[PDB]
Amino acid sequence: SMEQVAMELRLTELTRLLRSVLDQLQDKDPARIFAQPVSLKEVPDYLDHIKHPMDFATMRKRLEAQGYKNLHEFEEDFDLIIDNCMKYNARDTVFYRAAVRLRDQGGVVLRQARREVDSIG
Repeated sequence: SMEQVAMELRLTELTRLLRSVLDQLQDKDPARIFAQPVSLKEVPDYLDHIKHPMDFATMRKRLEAQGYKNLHEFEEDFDLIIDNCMKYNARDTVFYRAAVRLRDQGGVVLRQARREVDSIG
C-alpha cells in the first residue's frame, strides 16, 4: 500500500535522525569505554550483575536494521549503557565517572532530538 510506504519513509527518516544523535552521543565518549559489549571472556560474572547489557555497537546494529520505532526506544538503550555502568562500577572508577559525563553531556543532545522528532513528526 501507499500508506505502508509512507510509514516506511517516516521510519527511514527517524533512522537518519537517530544515526546523527548516536554519533553525537558517541563523541561524548572519547575514551571508547562504551563502544563495545562488556567482554564475558574478561568479565565472566557480568550477566550475574547486569541483566540487559548494552553498548554503542549493539545500538548501531539495531539502528541500521531500522529497529528503533520511536525516540523513546532509542533512549531506553542509551540509558541502559549508563545505568549498567553506574551499578557494576564503583563511584571512584574511571568507568563510573565516564558514564556520569556521558549522561550529562548526552542530555543536551537528547533534549533537542526530542523537539526535532515532535517538530518534523
